[PDB]
Amino acid sequence: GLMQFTLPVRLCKEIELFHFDIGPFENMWPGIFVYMVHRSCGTSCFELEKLCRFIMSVKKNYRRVPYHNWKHAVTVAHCMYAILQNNHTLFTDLERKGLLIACLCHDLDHRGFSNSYLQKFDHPLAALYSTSTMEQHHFSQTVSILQLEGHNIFSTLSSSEYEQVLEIIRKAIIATDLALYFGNRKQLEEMYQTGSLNLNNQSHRDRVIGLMMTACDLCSVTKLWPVTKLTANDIYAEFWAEGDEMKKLGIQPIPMMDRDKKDEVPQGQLGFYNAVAIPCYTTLTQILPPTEPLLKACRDNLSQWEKVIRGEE
Ligand SMILES: CC(C)(O)CNC(=O)c1ccncc1NC(=O)c1nc(C2CC2)ccc1Nc1cncnc1
Ligand SMILES: [Mg+2]
Ligand SMILES: [Zn+2]
Repeated sequence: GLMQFTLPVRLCKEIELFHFDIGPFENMWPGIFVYMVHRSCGTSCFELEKLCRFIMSVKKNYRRVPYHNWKHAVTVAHCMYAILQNNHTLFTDLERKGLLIACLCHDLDHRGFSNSYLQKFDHPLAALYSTSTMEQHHFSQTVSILQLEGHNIFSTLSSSEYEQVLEIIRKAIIATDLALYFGNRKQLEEMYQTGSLNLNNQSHRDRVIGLMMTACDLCSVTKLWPVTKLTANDIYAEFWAEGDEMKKLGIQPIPMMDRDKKDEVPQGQLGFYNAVAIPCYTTLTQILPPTEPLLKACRDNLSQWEKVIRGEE
């Protein structure tokens, strides 16, 4: 109980910043995660023995894909930490526990292929889950690992708190389906601009947690340029493999996913920053003002891609 996790000084300072990069040392990530739970939630939230075996079983069920991997899970969880640490008073005790675990688990057992390709491939998971195919699967893996012996990190919760948190996690994980993001933001946009946003209305919280989950999931666009630049290489590696698999089904893939169309990437990034990222982090800064850095970082990276197009790199 009186065992605290501590980090080297540079990490200890930088980890409180939105643009922290978790680093290339795999074996440091679990201690980084547990140090954030401890500071975001409390030392007493989770039995440390049960928490560690949950973290290690989650790590095990992430695959060796270029992007949707163990480092993405921990990277996204840290972005949720930064948001919770800069909005101290706005969240209950169950939301702080549920959301840090939701993010670590959000891409559990990703194969490196979108819901589109599962549907076109006719993968069994597309028969079982007709919308948010991957995302409902991710939740199912999270509940599986929660029910392995020695893995029930929530064992001290009541029947009803247990059900409240798994419900937080389910909605939290479903929201990471970007197809749901566009509508969800446009409803928060309106609500905020008519001034009907009510953080005591449970259906309004759900929407806001949803807008956070999108923000945290895309947070590699909100890092320093050399980190965002090199993370783009990893995300496109996945897109291009899926493009190749699309061609194998006899379907010309969209340009994003065609590796013969890498010339279009800088322009493709612009549309993404304009169509998705800048709006996500705009509406989040309107709802949670202390999250403004994520917008600024996003804007800086948009400006770096314009400099790639203008042949300045
Ligand atoms: C609506 C639609 C087509 O589904 C969304 N459209 C695109 O995703 C889209 C379109 C064109 N070109 C790239 C696209 N997508 C991305 O670039 C991207 N996507 C994701 C999540 C799967 C989505 C996360 C990060 C991303 N970029 C990035 C990541 N890390 C560092 N730098 C940049
Ligand atoms: Mg996902
Ligand atoms: Zn993700």
